[PDB]
Amino acid sequence: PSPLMGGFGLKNPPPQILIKNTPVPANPPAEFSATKFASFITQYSTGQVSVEIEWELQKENSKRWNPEVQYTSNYAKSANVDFTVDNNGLYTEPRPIGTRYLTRPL
Amino acid sequence: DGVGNASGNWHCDSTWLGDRVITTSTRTWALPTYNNHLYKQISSASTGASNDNHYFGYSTPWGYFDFNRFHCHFSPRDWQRLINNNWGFRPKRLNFKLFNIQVKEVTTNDGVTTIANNLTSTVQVFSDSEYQLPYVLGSAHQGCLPPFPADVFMIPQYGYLTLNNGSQAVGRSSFYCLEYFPSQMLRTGNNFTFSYTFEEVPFHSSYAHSQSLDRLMNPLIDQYLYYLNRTQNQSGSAQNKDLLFSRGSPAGMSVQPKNWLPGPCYRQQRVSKTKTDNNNSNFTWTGASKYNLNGRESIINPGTAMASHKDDEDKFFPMSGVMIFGKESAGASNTALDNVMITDEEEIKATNPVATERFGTVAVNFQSSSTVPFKTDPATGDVHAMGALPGMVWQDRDVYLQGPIWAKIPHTDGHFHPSPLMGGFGLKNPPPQILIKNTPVPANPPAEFSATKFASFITQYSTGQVSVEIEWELQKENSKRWNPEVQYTSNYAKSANVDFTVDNNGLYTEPRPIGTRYLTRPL
Amino acid sequence: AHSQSLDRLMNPLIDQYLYYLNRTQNQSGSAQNKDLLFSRGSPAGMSVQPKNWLPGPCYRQQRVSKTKTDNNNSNFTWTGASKYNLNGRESIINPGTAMASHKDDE
Repeated sequence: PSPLMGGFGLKNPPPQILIKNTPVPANPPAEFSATKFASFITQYSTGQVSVEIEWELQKENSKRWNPEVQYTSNYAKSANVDFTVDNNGLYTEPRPIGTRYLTRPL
Repeated sequence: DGVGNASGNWHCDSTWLGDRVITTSTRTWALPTYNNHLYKQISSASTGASNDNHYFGYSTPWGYFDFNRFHCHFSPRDWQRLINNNWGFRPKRLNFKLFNIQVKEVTTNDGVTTIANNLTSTVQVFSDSEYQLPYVLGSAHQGCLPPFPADVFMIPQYGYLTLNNGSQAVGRSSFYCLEYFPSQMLRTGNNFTFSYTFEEVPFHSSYAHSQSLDRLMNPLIDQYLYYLNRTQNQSGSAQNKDLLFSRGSPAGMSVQPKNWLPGPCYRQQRVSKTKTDNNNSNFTWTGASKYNLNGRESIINPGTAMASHKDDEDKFFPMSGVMIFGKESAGASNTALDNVMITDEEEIKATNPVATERFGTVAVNFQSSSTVPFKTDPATGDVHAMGALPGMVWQDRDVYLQGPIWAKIPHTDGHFHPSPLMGGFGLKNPPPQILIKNTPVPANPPAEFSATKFASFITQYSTGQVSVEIEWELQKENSKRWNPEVQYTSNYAKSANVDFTVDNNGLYTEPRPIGTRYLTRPL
Repeated sequence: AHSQSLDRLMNPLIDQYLYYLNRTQNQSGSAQNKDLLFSRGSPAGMSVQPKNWLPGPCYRQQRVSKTKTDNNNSNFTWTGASKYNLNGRESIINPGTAMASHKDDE
């Protein structure tokens, strides 16, 4: 049961955190009406969210002699730096980065 | 506890223990200002009603909290879980909480409306724990917590009726100022709590009977009791009288001596759900069972707990003997049979008379032979209203997910079997009324003093959250029945919508009324 | 005494959620066709609202006027009276069930 998109398949994954604004009704009528409220005060909310994950690592223990393939930035004069913002303030990721760079015997 | 600190959380849940179920419901309410903070005297004098519809009473500026329907507490799934598995149930205790109060000021200028927060305004809340006020709960009124937890509801206005002589009052007509009570004043950081314990009420019966009352005998063994079978000769060649006695046998079960009687009856008029078979007249008032009280008539509606119809007669219902719930998109007046849901009391045919038929026949004369050469044939008459006789047994009306839970038993000298006729639990001390109103905030007073009472107020309403938690005691089935029971089930079929859900417009609907009597037990 | 009547125990401002059969004929009146029209329990018609309780038991008595001219010209204190049969001999109820002596203005 490993997900086909990649990642960790969990029987009990991190649960969903669900959030909503509590409805605030607008001015009710002077006389009672059993029809459910449809007029609400229009509002939104803003805030800060923090997520902290501890990850366990499994270190390489290789006896390989020659140097390994590593993920590296390209050294060259470029109009922009990779994984940065442009002059308009837009953060971009130039390429997808995988994980499989170190090697081990089969 | 402050402006920026919430005074409560959303508690909407249902916990099933072994013999208890605890249902919690939170809803969002809006309370307006009623009557411009005035107490008003209301009557029928301007209405010009009939003598039967005359009334006198008072309208208060207060609203009240109502959670006297079963769907305020049970989801349809929880109701199905209860009724498919329990032989009975009753309420044990409740907690009421009022929290997250927000008072809003409203100003309309040039047609545009501004709403602001009024951080220093209060709502007055009190519980009428000593039952010193007229109890208007238990009359099946609108304004309860909505069945769907996402719905926001308006709080209904409080008003009562007092003794009236037509549209006029009498000396013993009472007036109640609700400001003459101790109230808790709540600003936006305050909350209100209240606990209540139910009295020991009998379990409501979530079962039908597997036996009928006239079928309680062994069908294989005869009786040792005899009955008069013939008063004429059986041969028939002559037509002579006789006194022939037979033994109670399984061949004739209708004539066997028995130990008990069916419950009391008060006959209703029979109306067909197919309109072509009904008489071409109105007769909803002229042909209806009604009672006389102080000179004005009142429809029984629904009165004695009786079977709606016989076997193979589902097309008929008593004219005012059934609880009728309206579907959404049902008008207030003269709506259609398609827009209403008529309940059925088919499960209590085992012990209760059918609502549209007589209790039975009774002898009305003395039979005699010619001599006094005036022979008197025996004569019977139909018994249409039968009061309680010793040996009578009956079942009460069923409760429904959309129906009332309890009713206050009137404080009278006598009452017979004080179970409410709409169904539910009759309580001498029911859950008290929680009454709430916005404290009036006067507008700008004049520079010079005036003793005339204030009439200019700052227009405002309030909103908040209300939580009700009820613990219910369950009475589990202990059946030894072999074959499977009848259960309430969802229909498995491709349908445009799912039952007891919202539609594409967001409107929660309940397709049908659900009773309780699905499991069975022997009579 | 009671400050409320048994048929007047409702809130006079709020409607009911219970319906009753109001008409079995068409309301328009241009035709005289049958129908099944249901109305909601409302403060306008309080006599037809579903209710929870019933008035006490009754055993009707004969009505005598304190003004003797309005009474029938006969004795009828024994022939027209509510009485019960016990072992073949009749006994006047007197006073029997606890009921109101008269109506309003009577």
